[PDB]
Amino acid sequence: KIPISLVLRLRNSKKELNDIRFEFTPGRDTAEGVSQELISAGLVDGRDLVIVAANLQKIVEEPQSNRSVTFKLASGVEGSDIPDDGKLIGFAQLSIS
Amino acid sequence: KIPISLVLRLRNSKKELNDIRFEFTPGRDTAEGVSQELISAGLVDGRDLVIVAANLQKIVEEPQSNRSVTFKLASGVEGSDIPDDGKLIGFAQLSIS
Ligand SMILES: [Ca+2]
Ligand SMILES: [Mg+2]
Ligand SMILES: [Mg+2]
Ligand code: NA
Ligand code: NA
Repeated sequence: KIPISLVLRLRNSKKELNDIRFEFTPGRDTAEGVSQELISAGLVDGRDLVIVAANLQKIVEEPQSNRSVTFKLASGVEGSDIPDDGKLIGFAQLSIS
Repeated sequence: KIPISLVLRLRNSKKELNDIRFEFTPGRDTAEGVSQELISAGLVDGRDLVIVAANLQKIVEEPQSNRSVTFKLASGVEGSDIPDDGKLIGFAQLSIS
């Protein structure tokens, strides 16, 4: 169908926050496939494969209704940073562009 | 039991953002009942009961993992306004406090 324009906001190894812009085409892409692409590109931690896919699936099922989600990262449980959803420390935000 | 503490962010007719704070106790409260409380208080449009309750239910199922959601309102927009998810015009934001 028509590609969905997405923004994944999360912090890298330098703890810098970045807007990762990518697209998802229903019927062509899969949530877990796109999540792996992001990991292979070094943009997402591999430990977050399942969680990022799960939340990507939530947004693409009904994108006119569900515009953004903020969710805990598995990789953040294993870091020393104190988790803080409001500043995306140990959490990520996935939104329609 | 320790209630879940939540905040619903809505923009009023003067284009002002308001944060509505409320609580949800699992095993006691229901998503529909707490949503109707917000409506009875005059804080949420009755037209939005179903969508707000549905999103409340989703966030209280795993509140440690799912921290915020931005979703379309059924009460819609009026005047010269067009829906705008970034500005929460015709959309609402529900978060763990
Ligand atoms: Ca927008
Ligand atoms: Mg693609
Ligand atoms: Mg009361
Ligand atoms: Na917090
Ligand atoms: Na206007």
